[PDB]
Amino acid sequence: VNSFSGYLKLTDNVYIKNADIVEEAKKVKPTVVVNAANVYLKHGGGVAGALNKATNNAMQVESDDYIATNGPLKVGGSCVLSGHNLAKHCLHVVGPNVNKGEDIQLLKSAYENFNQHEVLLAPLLSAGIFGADPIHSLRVCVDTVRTNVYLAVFDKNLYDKLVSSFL
Ligand SMILES: CC[C@@H](Nc1ncnc2[nH]c3cc(F)ccc3c12)c1nccs1
Repeated sequence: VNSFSGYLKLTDNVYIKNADIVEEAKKVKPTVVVNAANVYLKHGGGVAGALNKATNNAMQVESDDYIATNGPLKVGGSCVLSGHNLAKHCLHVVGPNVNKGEDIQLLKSAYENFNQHEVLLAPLLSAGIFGADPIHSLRVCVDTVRTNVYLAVFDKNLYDKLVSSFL
């Protein structure tokens, strides 16, 4: 039993809700919140900009030190950093950005990072400003993640479309 509330169950391990991931993280304080990161950990907009703003820019400060030490992530890769006031940990995961021409096949590799964590609060990878089809992202999530994932979808209209079209 966990503290996530109001989710629709899609499969044995995947759950979904129309919610603002920032507000959801502040309420649940999950062990792991997933950020929709880029390779530079520049949290300017989308989910990343919102999560970073909620940390009063502490996420960005920590991220800049991480990059200065380690260099950029790979597309499809991840790193574990602090969750600040939102979660114990933040798993920064880089899905391919279609608006940069990146290979959508890397979306499966991106979701594989979730399997290293027993329970996660997450957005749909490569959705929103990353330009992929969210219906496809949900399909890849369900077919790749085996651990327990609670998906927050900000847009109510999109949430209803994801549920109604789910196979
Ligand atoms: C992963 C893509 C998804 N983004 C989000 N998902 C869950 N929670 C979110 N909170 C936010 C707060 C913000 F300021 C900006 C963006 C988001 C956001 C979207 N898919 C379609 C349209 S936006």
